Order: sequence, then structure tokens, then C-alpha cells
Amino acid sequence: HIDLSALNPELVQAVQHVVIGPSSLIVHFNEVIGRGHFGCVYHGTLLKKIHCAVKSLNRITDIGEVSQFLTEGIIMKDFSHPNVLSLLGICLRSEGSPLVVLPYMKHGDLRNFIRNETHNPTVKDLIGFGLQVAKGMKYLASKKFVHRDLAARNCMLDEKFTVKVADFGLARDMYDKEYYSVHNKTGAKLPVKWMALESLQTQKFTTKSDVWSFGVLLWELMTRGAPPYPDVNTFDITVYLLQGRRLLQPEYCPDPLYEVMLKCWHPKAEMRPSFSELVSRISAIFSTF
Ligand SMILES: CC(C)Nc1ccc2nnc([C@@H](C)c3c[nH]c4ncccc34)n2n1
Repeated sequence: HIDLSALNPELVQAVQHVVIGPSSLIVHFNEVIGRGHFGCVYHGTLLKKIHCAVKSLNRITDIGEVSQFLTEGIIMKDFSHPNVLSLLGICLRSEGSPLVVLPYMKHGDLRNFIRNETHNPTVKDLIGFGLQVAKGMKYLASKKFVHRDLAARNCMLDEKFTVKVADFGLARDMYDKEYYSVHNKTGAKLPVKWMALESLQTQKFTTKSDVWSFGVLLWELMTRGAPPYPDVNTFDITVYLLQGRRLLQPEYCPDPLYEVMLKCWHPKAEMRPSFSELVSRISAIFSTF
């Protein structure tokens, strides 16, 4: 039960730009389509009926935490790009934490999509998906927005097979707990096997550490969703990288694309490509297919 009067008025105004009235939203609480730490995701209908995904934040009961989460995520309403998940709105009600309403992604998350044996995406398909992610990240980087959890599990595919960079802003959560570990300097659950070396060392995230994560995402694509470093313990990821060791080239990964991956994992952040450069390089590789 969250009272608006307790929240910062500036934040309230920002939220009121995208409010959805309860009478306009039907949530199917018997139809769970995702599970996060802050709450589940449910099938919903937004009223003319629009199929949507409704993200619950009910596990966040403290007003300080609700305020922080909304403050960090509301900028989402200001983003608009074909490869970035949009916000439909926020449903405020008398009982319960705010519901976040997002576009429904018919084809689910990118990792499960490519792992699906009936799909059997080709190398061209997979590089195409990677190019789409690069374009979405190019946009976010241009807004000076650092994602911090880029991974194949956190991108989604809509009905037209357009890839949306997701799991950020008001949609931020941990949707697969297997890949987050507290074995890091912050003590919080972090995606350590997607993190840049300097993030593991300094606890800081930048666009250049997003580039590192993107390289891991490319590797995930080329392996059709294999888990990275299955043979490296979470205790050992930092030293593994310090020794200069990196993910190995996937069997069906083109040599030039592996070169792109290696560039993304340069130990010096400033030496890694920008997302603009990545779009250019991957577009050329894609075009050979
Ligand atoms: C498979 C699902 C649970 N994974 C993800 C990954 C990232 C992400 N970012 N937002 C969401 C949810 C809120 C979501 C938005 N649209 C959806 N369409 C279908 C299923 C889940 C969502 N996720 N979900």
C-alpha cells in the first residue's frame, strides 16, 4: 500500500505523465510469464484491447525502495527506439505497489528463443539479432544510459522478430537467478560472468562495460545460448580474466565476428569499440550473408 503523498513531488509528476487507471487494465494473475525478485510478470490486457505484460513490484513494500526504483527507472518513458523496450505506463492503485505495464513480447527472451531446438536459427539469423541489439545499445549509449545487465536472457523478441533490449528502468529485475552471484566486491547478486574486468575490480559500470557484456551476448548468440564459462567457478572469474583468458571461439562463429568479441573484452576500457563502431562492423559481417 503506497501513498503518493510520501513520494517526492517531482517524481510524482514524472509518474503522472504515464499513469494508467485501474479500470483500463485487466491482469491475469493466474498466468505468470516471468518471475523476478521484485515480483512476477503476468499476462494483461490494456484498454480497444491491447495484450501487454504486467510487471509486479509487490515484493517492494518500503517507500524508500519504491521511490528509489521509480526514480531510477522513470527515464524509460523518455526513450523511443525500435530495439529498446518501451514503457506503456504505470498503474497506481490504493492497494499494492505500482504495476509496470510493458509491451507484450510474443516470442519471449532471446536466449530461450535461440535455445529452442525447433527454431534452429542460422548463423545469419543470429548475427542479425546481434546487430539489432547493437543498434538498441547505440541508442541507449547516446542517451548516456548505462544498462549494467546486458545478456541474451535480458533481450526480448516481439511478434515481428524485432529484438528489444530489455531488463532496464522500470522493467529491471533478476529473471533467472542461476546467473547472478554474490561472489563479488559488492556482496550483491550480480551477473559476474557478463561483467567487465574493471567492474569486478572497482564496482563501477560504464558504457564501455556494457560493450564488454555485449561481447558476451554475441558469444551467447553464436553458441545458441550456451552458458558462458561453465568450467569457471564464480570465485575464479576475476583471476581468469586477469590472466588474459577469454571465451573461446564458437564452432559456427565467423572469424571476423570473433575478432569483434575479443575487441569488446580488451582489458583497457577506452580501447574497446563504441556501439556505433559495433553497428558498423557487425553490419558489414551480416551483409556477407
Ligand atoms: C522470459 C522473461 C521473464 N524474461 C524477461 C527478460 C527481460 C525483461 N525485461 N522486461 C521483462 C518483462 C517485464 C516483459 C516485458 N514484456 C514481456 N513480454 C513477455 C514476457 C515478459 C515480458 N523481461 N522479461
